[PDB]
Amino acid sequence: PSIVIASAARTAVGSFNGAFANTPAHELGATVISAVLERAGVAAGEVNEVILGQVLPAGEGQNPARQAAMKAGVPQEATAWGMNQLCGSGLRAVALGMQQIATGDASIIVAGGMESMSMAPHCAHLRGGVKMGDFKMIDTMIKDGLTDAFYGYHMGTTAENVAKQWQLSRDEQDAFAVASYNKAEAAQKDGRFKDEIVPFIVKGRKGDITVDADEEIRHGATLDSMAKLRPAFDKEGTVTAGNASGLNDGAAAALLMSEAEASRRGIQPLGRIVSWATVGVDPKVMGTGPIPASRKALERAGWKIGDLDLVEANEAFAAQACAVNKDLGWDPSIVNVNGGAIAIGHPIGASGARILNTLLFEMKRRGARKGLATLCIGGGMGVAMCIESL
Amino acid sequence: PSIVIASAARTAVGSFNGAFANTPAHELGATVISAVLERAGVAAGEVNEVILGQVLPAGEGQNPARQAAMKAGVPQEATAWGMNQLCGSGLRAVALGMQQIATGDASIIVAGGMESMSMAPHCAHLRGGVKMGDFKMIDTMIKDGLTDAFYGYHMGTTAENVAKQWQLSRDEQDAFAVASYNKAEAAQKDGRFKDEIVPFIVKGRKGDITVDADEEIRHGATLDSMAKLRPAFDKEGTVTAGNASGLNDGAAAALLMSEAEASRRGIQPLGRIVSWATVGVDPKVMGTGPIPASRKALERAGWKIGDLDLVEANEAFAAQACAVNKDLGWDPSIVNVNGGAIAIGHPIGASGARILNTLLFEMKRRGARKGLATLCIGGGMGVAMCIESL
Amino acid sequence: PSIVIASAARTAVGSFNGAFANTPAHELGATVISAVLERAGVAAGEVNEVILGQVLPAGEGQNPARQAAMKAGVPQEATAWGMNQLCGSGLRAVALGMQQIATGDASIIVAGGMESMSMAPHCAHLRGGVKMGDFKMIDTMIKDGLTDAFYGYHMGTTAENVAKQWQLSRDEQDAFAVASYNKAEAAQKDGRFKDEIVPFIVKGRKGDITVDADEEIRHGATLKLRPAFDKEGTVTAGNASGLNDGAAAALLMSEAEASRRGIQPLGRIVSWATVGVDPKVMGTGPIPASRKALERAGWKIGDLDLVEANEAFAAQACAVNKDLGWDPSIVNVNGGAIAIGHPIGASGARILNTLLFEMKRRGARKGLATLCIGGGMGVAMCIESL
Amino acid sequence: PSIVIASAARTAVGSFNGAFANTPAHELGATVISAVLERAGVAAGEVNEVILGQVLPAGEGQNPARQAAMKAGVPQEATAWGMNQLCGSGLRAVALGMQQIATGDASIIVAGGMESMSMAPHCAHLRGGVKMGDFKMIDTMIKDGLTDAFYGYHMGTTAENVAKQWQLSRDEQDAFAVASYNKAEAAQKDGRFKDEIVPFIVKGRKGDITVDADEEIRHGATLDSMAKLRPAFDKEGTVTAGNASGLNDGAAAALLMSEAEASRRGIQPLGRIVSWATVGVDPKVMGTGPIPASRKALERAGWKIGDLDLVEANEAFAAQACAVNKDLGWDPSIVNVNGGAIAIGHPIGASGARILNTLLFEMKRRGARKGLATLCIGGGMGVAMCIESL
Ligand SMILES: CC(C)(COP(=O)(O)OP(=O)(O)OC[C@H]1O[C@@H](n2cnc3c(N)ncnc32)[C@H](O)[C@@H]1OP(=O)(O)O)[C@@H](O)C(=O)NCCC(=O)NCCS
Ligand SMILES: CC(C)(COP(=O)(O)OP(=O)(O)OC[C@H]1O[C@@H](n2cnc3c(N)ncnc32)[C@H](O)[C@@H]1OP(=O)(O)O)[C@@H](O)C(=O)NCCC(=O)NCCS
Ligand SMILES: CC(C)(COP(=O)(O)OP(=O)(O)OC[C@H]1O[C@@H](n2cnc3c(N)ncnc32)[C@H](O)[C@@H]1OP(=O)(O)O)[C@@H](O)C(=O)NCCC(=O)NCCS
Ligand SMILES: CC(C)(COP(=O)(O)OP(=O)(O)OC[C@H]1O[C@@H](n2cnc3c(N)ncnc32)[C@H](O)[C@@H]1OP(=O)(O)O)[C@@H](O)C(=O)NCCC(=O)NCCS
Ligand SMILES: [Rb+]
Ligand SMILES: [Rb+]
Ligand SMILES: [Rb+]
Ligand SMILES: [Rb+]
Repeated sequence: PSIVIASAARTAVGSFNGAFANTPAHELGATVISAVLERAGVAAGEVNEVILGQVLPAGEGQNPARQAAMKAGVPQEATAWGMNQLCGSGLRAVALGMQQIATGDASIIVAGGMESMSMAPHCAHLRGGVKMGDFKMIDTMIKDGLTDAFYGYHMGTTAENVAKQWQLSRDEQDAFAVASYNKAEAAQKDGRFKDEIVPFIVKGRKGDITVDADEEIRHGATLDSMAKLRPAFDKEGTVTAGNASGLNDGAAAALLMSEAEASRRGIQPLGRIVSWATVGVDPKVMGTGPIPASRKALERAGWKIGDLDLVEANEAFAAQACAVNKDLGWDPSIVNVNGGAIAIGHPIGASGARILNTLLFEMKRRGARKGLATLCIGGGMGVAMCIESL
Repeated sequence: PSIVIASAARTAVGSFNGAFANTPAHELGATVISAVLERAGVAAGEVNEVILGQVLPAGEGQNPARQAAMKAGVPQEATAWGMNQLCGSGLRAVALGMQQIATGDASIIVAGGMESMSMAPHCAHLRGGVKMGDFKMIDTMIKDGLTDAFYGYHMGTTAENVAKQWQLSRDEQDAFAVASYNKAEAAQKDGRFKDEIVPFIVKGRKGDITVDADEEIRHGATLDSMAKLRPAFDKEGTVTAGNASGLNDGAAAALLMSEAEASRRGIQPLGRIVSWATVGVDPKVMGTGPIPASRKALERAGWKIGDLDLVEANEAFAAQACAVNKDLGWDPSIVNVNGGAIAIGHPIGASGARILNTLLFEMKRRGARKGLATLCIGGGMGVAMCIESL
Repeated sequence: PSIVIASAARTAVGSFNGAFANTPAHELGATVISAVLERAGVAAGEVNEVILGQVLPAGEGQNPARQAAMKAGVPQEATAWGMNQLCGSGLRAVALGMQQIATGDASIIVAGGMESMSMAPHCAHLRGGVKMGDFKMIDTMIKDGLTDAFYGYHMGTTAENVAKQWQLSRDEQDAFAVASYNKAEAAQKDGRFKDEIVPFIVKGRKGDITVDADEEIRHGATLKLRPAFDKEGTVTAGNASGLNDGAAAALLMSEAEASRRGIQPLGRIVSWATVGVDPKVMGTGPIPASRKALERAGWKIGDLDLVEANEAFAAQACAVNKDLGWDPSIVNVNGGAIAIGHPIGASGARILNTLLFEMKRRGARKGLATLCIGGGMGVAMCIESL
Repeated sequence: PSIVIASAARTAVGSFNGAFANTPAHELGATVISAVLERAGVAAGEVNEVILGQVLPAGEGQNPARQAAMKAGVPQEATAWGMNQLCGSGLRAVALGMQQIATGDASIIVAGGMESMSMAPHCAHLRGGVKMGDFKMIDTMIKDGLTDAFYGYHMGTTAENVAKQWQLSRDEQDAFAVASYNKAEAAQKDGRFKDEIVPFIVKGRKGDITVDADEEIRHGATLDSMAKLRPAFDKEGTVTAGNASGLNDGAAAALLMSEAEASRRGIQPLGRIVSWATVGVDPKVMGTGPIPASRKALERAGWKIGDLDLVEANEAFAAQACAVNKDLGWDPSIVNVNGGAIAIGHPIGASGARILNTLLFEMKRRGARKGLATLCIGGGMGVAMCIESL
């Protein structure tokens, strides 16, 4: 059976300790679940299961995916669960929801991801007791999200490894980053993010605040201020806070059903999932994950790289993003036409579904037929998905 | 395509802060991954993906499922990810791994679960700063594992709700718990756990320690000491520490492949996955999850309840376990013939695959044809899987 | 032997998480120690001992009094130690330094107090291990500084007991606070705090900042705030002292020693006293302590020309004034802790500086300083001009 | 006026996380306060002030000295306060209480020290907020008690500096420690600690426990077992866990009054405080503190070193104790005749009064006329007091 994406929605991507500084992840997820239901004309009582990727759920309670579905109005008869493949979680959950319908075990799936890096707590194992001496309170965002478990350094250090191998200069990475800011600022000014974004109401005591714009997009990002920044990981390196994605909060999801099911409801799907793939790479060069993952997804779809009309390649770092574009060789003018994670933000568990939303709504906006979304994953992995319009 | 379980293995279930008090979950997972590979004659270089359920991964680093695969020797080209459906995670990962082969996106999967509740840390959100006054260090095991997010009380309170609706006396729950201990002690004395258990070597500085026996199994559990215990949740209730499953550590997994693949390798599979199902219920009575989940799994398999030769129903609490048996009405003599989680232990993220091991190895020793494994899930959910012998 | 205060100095009182938000207490203390030494023309090598009161030293390292003396330049030959009598520590340390010279065990003492409530950490006992369940990270500032150990409620609740027993209305307590703000705001405009205050340089990365003015003084305090302790009480954030940082000290020596060095002392310690009261009604401590100090000095209440009574709460300050009956026009003529601030370990020496420098500015002969202490205690000291 | 010690008492010195593992310091102090009142026949209503040294009071509430006095029965009219001169606090509080009566501001003083190093908490400044990254939970016992504030290393490192200056071999320091253990073990067997020790009732839930014996006293400390221990501070040093004092809990105090007051009450004082002194030294060699302090104290008393009949020199480290004995040149057979802090323990805030108790009761037991007690203080200080029997 062919699985189509009947509808999709995402929240604005908030800055670290910014708009969503005190908003739990499942509250963002519930808003996205309700949005994809309204946009498709599907009631909450029809959803069979909710699959939400999430990397940092510590302290949010039992199964935040279940919390997001219940708050969105999904009945207790349905099920919900979370999964963690780091940065590719938001997109892998869509593939997993697609398989639930392919194997005949479900009919309607809400799949996506949600992440609140601001709400990540500090933790320490204290059951055995600290008999004597100091101990460390560990930042779960750094430890469980952004630090390689095999070599011990940050994900920006792996980007330094890619930067050294593909011989990408500091100027080339800054030029890529500046281009990402300008494309995102132009798209936001033209309102090209309005369709995918569902407004989120930050319920406050002093007054409610409606967040409907990605607050990481900077206006007037100059190349001179980008080249004045010091390297953020290697003191004699090339990756800085400017040419790297930041820490962000947000949620995104899609409504999944069979093509025949959408046809029975008179729904015009955003696209048809034709293939997907996930491949592992060396954890040292985790940013190269999209390279074998995209080729495997295109091979499963029977497509050549030139067949793609639009591409969404997540920009974890400027060094890894340039390497993926150079290795695969696709036309850069069709890759991230509205900017990328360097300017929009990188909410780990939701970025996979975030770029899926951006990919789906731009394919609809310009009539693209074949699209591809891909991300790199910490620990040395990549995930890719091919979408075709109906 | 038909998916069979080529092999399975589990660690001994360790007591809270006991043998595995300082052992990370992925170290337990790595031992199980290597075991199912040896027991099936499959090399680590052949594994496509590792899917491990885990509820409490805080503080263990990026994607502990990837850490278990790397330590077990699975190459970097493969992928790995974790997922969280609370107590049903260990069994749901097996269903998810089966779907990876059903949809043709993988050939060999190592699926299961791992959990180290002893290593669960205390956490607190400290980014905004505690300007004044005391604040709470939250136990992630209680918050993220054992507390309902909608009503705020422990899972033992939900067992009180089931006990009240089904009119289950304290004596009936104690009689069930004592029966669970006696069956487990007899099985352990007869060596019926020897095949499924792979020994785990607790690497210590003052000598290594080999753990190969479930250390929660009590020898000579009397009814008088069970009826003298005070209620552990409601001070005028019926659920106690004796008639309820404890806090435990452990890991379990299974190797999945198509029936044609296993036949090509001369493997005699432990069983064939014929169906699976997951259903949601009211979070107040989350212990009733196995009732609609088992009925849906049997309906998808085309089986009647009487067709089952062996049943493994997880004993989260004596009150919920008695209600599932009374409602479904299957012969209690074929349900948990070697005891259950009340005596063996309940490592949440791994219990789903744990009872699958007990089901698979008991089906083989007594020649059972049709089996079923099922668990209840916090938040009001259940999961069930039907297995048929080859 | 007669003990005189050869010189005195204090830092500006900083607001909670304000100017001294990241300044350790001993760094403020070191500046005060060096100040009282320069103002008297006495070298650091002549100081025998440094006695500094401090209530919240957790996390600052071994003996912060030793750290303050060494950083100020006091040589290793001298000794240093801290003491804790809560809000009376700053003044009790001066009496203790007076006894060191009276008993012939020392010649020159630098005594005072220092407190950094902003730098107070959160703590929890974790050696035995938390096997299961949540535990509390305890605010040491509240627990060890502002919470009664016998009845478990905040110090603002104890002020409600005093307010209820003495029948002090909300308007009467607020009127006292407004009068305290007006006297303090007026004194800072007239520059009457400039002599006693020694500037402190907050060493910063993006540039140094010199703090020389009490930043808690409110401009335009008008006569709406909700009660901060009792849901139906009278003590509010306005009629109560806040949380602050600061340090203050004095230089001690015999009167014959000061004459041999050509020093003109700010005053002479003639007597001192400390008495305890019921912890339920703390804040009445200055009443028996001042009477005992005046009795030891051979003075009547009318003999006092100037009085410094610490204003922990508006309710406790009114009770002390009503019971003792001294002229309110000579009590806290430049404001009090309600407007200036309340650095616990340093408040005792803070009002001593204000008392000494105002007696000198208007030629007062006899003065008295007194404070209330948590747990039901009071401390008082009588000062006479030369 | 002449100030005499009318009575004295101390608790047993408990091991780190041992008998007094969960006993607050003021509870140990209250027992000692009540003891010195009963042993002298003085009512609590006559005590003017209570002066208790304490180094680690974090988390115990407002003024633990006030808490100890109130719980002991001292009325609210009296006053109480604590002081901190590190390891010399217990003895300095006695000198401070002596000055209160000498200056005519008090008549009866209870002075001493109390310390619960087991109850010391871990702390961290969290008001400004930890925006990102790990932070350290600081052990207040190590930071505020055992770490030099000017050079940053432990007090055992300062003992290494003293050992190098006086050229003290590992064998000489171990031989000193062995002699300290043998003297303490013999005294405890002979009951020479019975008079000074007041039993403490550890109020427990499963039953009360009476602690009346120093639990650090080791039986049969040999030089062969002492030479197998590794150095505890310097990897190529000489100070080990065996030849150094440990971490302990305990309390001790003495009742102070004028000599004429004791005569009016028919009280026979344990001794008369004739002089005291405190001098500072280089913090690098803080162990030499007792040398100028004892010489200054003897000079103030008009005594020669040979006039002393009994000496109590606190054994912070075996290296520091040997240097003090060599410099002063007094007969080693009269120094710590019942053992020292190496075997008995070192409760920081109470050690000053602890060794004072041992000196007073041994001077009474053998009829010694002139005695001296001295300790070294972190940060480079020493304190000494001369006692004469009546
Ligand atoms: C790169 C990173 C360390 C930066 O966070 P940071 O250390 O707190 O540094 P900041 O974000 O506060 O920015 C630092 C400075 O650069 C400036 N700056 C940042 N981005 C800029 C830009 N795009 N243009 C111009 N100036 C910029 C900021 O204003 C700031 O100025 P300041 O020094 O006066 O404070 C953090 O965002 C990060 O870890 N990113 C990696 C995320 C990741 O690994 N995701 C997974 C990938 S698979
Ligand atoms: C029930 C629970 C609260 C117990 O907490 P606990 O107090 O730490 O349990 P403990 O065994 O450590 O202490 C219980 C007491 O009863 C006794 N006891 C326990 N089991 C006993 C038995 N089977 N027979 C006789 N006595 C027993 C213990 O020895 C102890 O007495 P003690 O103080 O002398 O040691 C905890 O195990 C729990 O939360 N279980 C929930 C599991 C769960 O929610 N699973 C998921 C559901 S979907
Ligand atoms: C003030 C205190 C009571 C806590 O109150 P808080 O609300 O938690 O913190 P603050 O009151 O300082 O915050 C300032 C607020 O007061 C208001 N406020 C206080 N005094 C005011 C005044 N005199 N005029 C106008 N506004 C005033 C400010 O506008 C501000 O409003 P906000 O609540 O919206 O922020 C705190 O200072 C305290 O605990 N003091 C105890 C004193 C003590 O124990 N001393 C020891 C000796 S016994
Ligand atoms: C020295 C110090 C670090 C101890 O290190 P420690 O390892 O934590 O002490 P421990 O008892 O836990 O370990 C000591 C080991 O040696 C053994 N040991 C100790 N003393 C021994 C002795 N006297 N004879 C034989 N064996 C001995 C212990 O049994 C233990 O064996 P283990 O390996 O099973 O633990 C600590 O006691 C210390 O810091 N002391 C200084 C206190 C201080 O500074 N006071 C201030 C004075 S100014
Ligand atoms: Rb950026
Ligand atoms: Rb049990
Ligand atoms: Rb105020
Ligand atoms: Rb020792």
